[PDB]
Amino acid sequence: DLKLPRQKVELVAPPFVHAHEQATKQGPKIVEFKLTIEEKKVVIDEKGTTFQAMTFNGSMPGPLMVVHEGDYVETTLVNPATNTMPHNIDFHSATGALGGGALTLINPGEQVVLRWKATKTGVFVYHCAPGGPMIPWHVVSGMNGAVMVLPRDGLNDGKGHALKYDKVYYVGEQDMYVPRDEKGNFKSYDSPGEAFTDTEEMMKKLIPSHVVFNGKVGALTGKNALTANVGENVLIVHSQANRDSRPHLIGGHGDYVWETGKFGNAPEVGLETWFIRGGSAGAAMYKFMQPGIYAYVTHNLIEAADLCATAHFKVEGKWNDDLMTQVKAPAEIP
Amino acid sequence: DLKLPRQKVELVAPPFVHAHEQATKQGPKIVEFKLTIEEKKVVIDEKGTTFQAMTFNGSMPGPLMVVHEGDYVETTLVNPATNTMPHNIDFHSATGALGGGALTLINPGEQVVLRWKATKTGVFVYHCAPGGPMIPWHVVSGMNGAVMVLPRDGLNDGKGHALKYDKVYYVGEQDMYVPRDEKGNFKSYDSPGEAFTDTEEMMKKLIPSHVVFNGKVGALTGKNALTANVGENVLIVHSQANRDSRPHLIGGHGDYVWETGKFGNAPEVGLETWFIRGGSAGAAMYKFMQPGIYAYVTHNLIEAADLCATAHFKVEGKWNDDLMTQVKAPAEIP
Amino acid sequence: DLKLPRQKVELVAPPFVHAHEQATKQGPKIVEFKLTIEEKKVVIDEKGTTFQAMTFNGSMPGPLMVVHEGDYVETTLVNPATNTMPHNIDFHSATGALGGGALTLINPGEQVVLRWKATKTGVFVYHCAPGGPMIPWHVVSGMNGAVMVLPRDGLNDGKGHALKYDKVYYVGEQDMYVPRDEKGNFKSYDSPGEAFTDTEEMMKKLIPSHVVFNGKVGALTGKNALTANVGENVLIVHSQANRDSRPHLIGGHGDYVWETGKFGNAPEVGLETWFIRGGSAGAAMYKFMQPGIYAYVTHNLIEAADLCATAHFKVEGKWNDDLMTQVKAPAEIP
Ligand SMILES: OC[C@H]1O[C@@](CO)(O[C@H]2O[C@H](CO)[C@@H](O)[C@H](O)[C@H]2O)[C@@H](O)[C@@H]1O
Ligand SMILES: OC[C@H]1O[C@@](CO)(O[C@H]2O[C@H](CO)[C@@H](O)[C@H](O)[C@H]2O)[C@@H](O)[C@@H]1O
Ligand SMILES: OC[C@H]1O[C@@](CO)(O[C@H]2O[C@H](CO)[C@@H](O)[C@H](O)[C@H]2O)[C@@H](O)[C@@H]1O
Ligand SMILES: O=N[O-]
Ligand SMILES: O=N[O-]
Ligand SMILES: O=N[O-]
Ligand SMILES: [Cu+2]
Ligand SMILES: [Cu+2]
Ligand SMILES: [Cu+2]
Ligand SMILES: [Cu+2]
Ligand SMILES: [Cu+2]
Ligand SMILES: [Cu+2]
Repeated sequence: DLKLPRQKVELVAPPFVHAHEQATKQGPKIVEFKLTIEEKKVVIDEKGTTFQAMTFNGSMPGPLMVVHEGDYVETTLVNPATNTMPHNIDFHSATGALGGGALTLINPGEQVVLRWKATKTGVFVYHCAPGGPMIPWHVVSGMNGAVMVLPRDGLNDGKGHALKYDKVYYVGEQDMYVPRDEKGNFKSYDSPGEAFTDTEEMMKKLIPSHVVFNGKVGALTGKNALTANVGENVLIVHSQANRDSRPHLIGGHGDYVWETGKFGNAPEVGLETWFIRGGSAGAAMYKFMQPGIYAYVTHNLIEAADLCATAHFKVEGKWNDDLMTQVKAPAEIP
Repeated sequence: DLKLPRQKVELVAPPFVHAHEQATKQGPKIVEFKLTIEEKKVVIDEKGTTFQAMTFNGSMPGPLMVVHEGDYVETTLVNPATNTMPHNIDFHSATGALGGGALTLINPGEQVVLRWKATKTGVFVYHCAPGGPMIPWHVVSGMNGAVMVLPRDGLNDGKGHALKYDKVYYVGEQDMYVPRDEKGNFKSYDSPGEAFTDTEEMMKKLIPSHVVFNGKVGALTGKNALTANVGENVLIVHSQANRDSRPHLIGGHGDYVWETGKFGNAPEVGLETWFIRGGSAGAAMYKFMQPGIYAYVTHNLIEAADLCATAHFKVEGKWNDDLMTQVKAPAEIP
Repeated sequence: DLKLPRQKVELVAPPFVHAHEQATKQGPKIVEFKLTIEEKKVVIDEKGTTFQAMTFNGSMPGPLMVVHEGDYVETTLVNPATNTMPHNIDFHSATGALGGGALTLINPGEQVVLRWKATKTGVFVYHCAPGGPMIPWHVVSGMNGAVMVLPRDGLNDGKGHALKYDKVYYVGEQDMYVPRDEKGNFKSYDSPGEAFTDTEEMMKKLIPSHVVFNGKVGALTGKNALTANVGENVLIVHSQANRDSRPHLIGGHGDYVWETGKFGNAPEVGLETWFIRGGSAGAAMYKFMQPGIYAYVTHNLIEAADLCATAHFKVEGKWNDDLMTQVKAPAEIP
């Protein structure tokens, strides 16, 4: 009865984002996505700690979905019979029925199809929300992601100038609550159900054991470092479904930042550190001016260095000695 | 010596707000309020946990006081002889003498009358502040509320368009610190004085046992759900006197949000989640587009689902299938 | 090879700031600063608790450095042979090499000279960042400060009006993690190295034992209270290198606030409480309207009253009874 063109999207695993246009001359479409729920035991640190994860599409965070204002987003959610619990999905971008949660509850072996219209621009969290105490548990187990709703004319700086990014990365931050046993070692469990009681007691004390980007300590380092070149404008979309974060690009800045993540508001300029409110996504863009390694962290440094929340960028290009120079290398005090 | 008309206001218990005009053609007046302090033992959860509360007017939060810019606010504070401690009041809206705290200290059996001029627009916290370690203790025991200072021309969106609300609710969030005994059960006490030592040890660890709206788990649910109709513009004023909050309307948005709560600043538009800094009030307005149940939470979901911080709205009207529709109900995976 | 005038600055201990111009007709210069690292055991509370501090120039926070946009900042960092650890410096104001950290690592007995161009206006954190788990440890041990980069035309309100301050204070907030022994008393250590293991276990639980301004409970009270007069416009620069803060002037307001601390963005007006994101500095200006004592706190009141985070201002001048008056002094309830 809704007669618009349909467009399928192939989702990609974070931190990458599926191909999309920024400004577009296409009119509204129905954009179709499929998410499949996967419950699974995963390793979250280099010491081999395990965790009962629950995920959209097998990843933490779930994939970024990108559409334009006025599109209709049609999502098929699938809960395979290999899963043990009911799940649903709530989009913060959507209007009514608890963001879709009241219409998408599915047992193992079931699927559902929800359509919502993208009336509000920005980046938005989506997450599972099955009811009661299950809501935080599914979220901190990894069932969250984000959706970016672009203006049809693309991003602007609030003073009439277009802002175009050369690439976009999605960094999903996850607070994790892994109980310890009497000796002080992290416990492992055979099922999410068995993890539940001990995990809930710890959750209610509000202190995470780990805070990670892309699901694991070191996920966005080494071979999997983010990349750019001097002169490239990079958009970083950052979500946190449950707890605040304070992103910071070490050696860089946020040239244009939407910290509340909504493109109806002009961005702030020239930030050192920005703030992502728990239950929200934000976006920052930076044009790289210098080559080398940058670290992207939450600037609670204990969380960054000791609990897992650090990514790297490797940037290629030519060093600018006007911006920064070692005048005198380390030497003995005269 | 100040010769203006006087107007008495009858305060009402939150989440309701006393009757007031938005835009007004009245000039400045002296607006007169009375607050009576009540210390009392209250039940804060459905398991029957008790708490030594200290309150303005018998409620947590204290009532919302509404005036216009340039009014003089004259408050009579009364500390009846049935109370055991000295109290005072500090308004964040007021200028000088620690917001009035240095002029309003009263023992049981005493009253005081303070007048302050409302020179700054917005929503503002008020709270008891008797001195030293007593300050946090009285605040987290429930002695806080808010005052809304409207522009004489009412609210605007910062682009010259009037914003008028059809109704306003006041949601006061309270972090509570209830000690546990050796077995792990919540302790009960005979007086606020006796609760003091154990409560202070726990407070300094910074983790609340409960986080509640309107004084109790479930206070704004069931028969006491907030209400609206499709098409109504509702203002939600949210205060937190001690600890940050991240309000979120599940299934809705903040169409216009003053997250720092001050109407000299234009509102932000189209937010999913906003942030109320500890020691502040903010305000968000939303026009309901869909009927059904909405939940208003802090989007730390552990706090929302497990520690008490969830309210409901029941919205009447007609479902809009253009905004959202279940394309295919839950069914077996083909 | 860079041929500009050189200007030496003599740094002063916080909360004071070295002499500088707001608006200037000078062109770019190379401004030269020297920081000397001092590791030392210090007393942080009135009960005599000690702490293994690590500092720039012997103070917590390190001194505020003030320059103008387009200046080149040339810093000599000195790590004397009396220190035990390597140190470096990272400026959030600077571009490349992890803010300078990758170019400034020095062992005891060494110095280094870094130059960076001040391309972004605002207030910015600087801090030590030696690598890995050392990063949070050096920061929460006291190795942080701030640098203010002014526009050449001085500050403005975003509507074309100049904002000039009559004085500026720098308040550095420090979260400290002091372990307790079995009896429940704070432990003392002989070296930062020996403090490391116990301090790290406590840090990772994320709850500070103390939160202080200027290095010590009560540092900015009594004889060392901040001062102003009625009619004076005072700028307060506030930094927090690791953990969020929510500054509030009790009895006053923030007339003009840059809470993200960056002068490319217009200030917000008329705030009660503002928010400093961990890893950032912000700035607020207020014109005092009333004499007397004001307290400047973080409005987590437990932190303010019980953990150390309270400063005082003593303001001289004439009381304005129009703004506030005690109509009726405390008296028996009729
Ligand atoms: O960046 C958004 C900000 O820019 C303004 C102009 O100052 O409006 C621009 O962006 C709007 C939303 O994308 C466009 O609809 C408008 O046409 C464009 O000028 C502000 O209104 C807005 O807050
Ligand atoms: O919403 C406040 C915001 O709007 C502006 C206009 O952009 O001013 C409007 O609101 C002021 C405060 O209410 C009024 O005094 C003014 O007349 C009206 O245009 C901004 O100045 C202000 O930040
Ligand atoms: O306060 C900064 C804010 O003011 C505006 C004008 O609204 O620009 C002013 O400040 C700029 C940065 O200092 C100046 O370069 C400009 O000349 C001056 O009008 C905004 O553009 C800015 O966000
Ligand atoms: O070893 N169990 O707590
Ligand atoms: O039972 N008292 O801790
Ligand atoms: O007394 N040592 O924990
Ligand atoms: Cu789920
Ligand atoms: Cu949500
Ligand atoms: Cu009191
Ligand atoms: Cu206060
Ligand atoms: Cu160091
Ligand atoms: Cu840093």
